Amino acid sequence: PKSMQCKVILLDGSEYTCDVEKRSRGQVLFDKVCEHLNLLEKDYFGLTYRDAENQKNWLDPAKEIKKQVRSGAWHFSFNVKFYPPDPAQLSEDITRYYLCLQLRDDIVSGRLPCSFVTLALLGSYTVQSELGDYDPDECGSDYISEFRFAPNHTKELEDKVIELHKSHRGMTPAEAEMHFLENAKKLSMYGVDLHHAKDSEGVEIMLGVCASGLLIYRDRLRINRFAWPKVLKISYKRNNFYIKIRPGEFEQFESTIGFKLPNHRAAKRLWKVCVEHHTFFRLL
Ligand SMILES: COc1ccc2[nH]cc(CN(C)C)c2c1
Repeated sequence: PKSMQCKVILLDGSEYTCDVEKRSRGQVLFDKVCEHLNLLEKDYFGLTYRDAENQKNWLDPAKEIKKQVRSGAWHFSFNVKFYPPDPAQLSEDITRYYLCLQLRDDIVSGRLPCSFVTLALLGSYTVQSELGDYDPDECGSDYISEFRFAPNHTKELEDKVIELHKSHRGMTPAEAEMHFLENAKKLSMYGVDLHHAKDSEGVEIMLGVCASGLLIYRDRLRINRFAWPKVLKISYKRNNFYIKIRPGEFEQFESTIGFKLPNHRAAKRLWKVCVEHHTFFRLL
């Protein structure tokens, strides 16, 4: 029975390797990865892979791995797929830990923009969770040299993490990770999957996919939001993506809003993640 080696980059940066039967559905590999991680609240997570255009794609657990990776390597990353709006309602601390690891990478990568103060706060909770109480003996030295807190480190940022770390004496790891998440969940780009697009007039916009719906960034002034319950149908055609909106109260007709994506693969990818968000957050 012929098996393919799978390599999975975990949220701690380490590499998990296993073999699956070459005709395996994605769920088979996902189940092995979640068991490795001791993760029971699996619904929030998924595996990603890179397509022939080096674009990130979700591995569909209900489809054959070979029909998704196609001619590429069986190389994946383990990621948060659906960011919970209220991480306090997750049943397990370890779920919250993996969500923290993902958000830490969202922050360092610059996908999740964050003020100086919130970068320092988040870093101070991570340090408290992983090292425990601030050692007053270290006083001015760098016991935090290995922690990456931001896309760009400054001495001022390091100083501020240490000042806030001192304030968390007695805080336990699940408590510190919960405070991390209570701050991170409030960030305007928390859990937003961003896609470059153009409106029906050709103006460059971004489409954000999240719990709260489909967001439109036209620039820093004039945003828009389509809450999922309003969205009746999501579709794609060639390089175009469409949402059909419920008729408003007293309105005769539905509305369809069209967007141009960078190519056909990009329209199909946006369609799939929107449909998946719409389902997940309808049920949650
Ligand atoms: C906020 O996420 C959603 C997405 C689609 C939905 N369709 C119906 C609902 C009902 N929900 C408000 C309980 C919904 C929610």
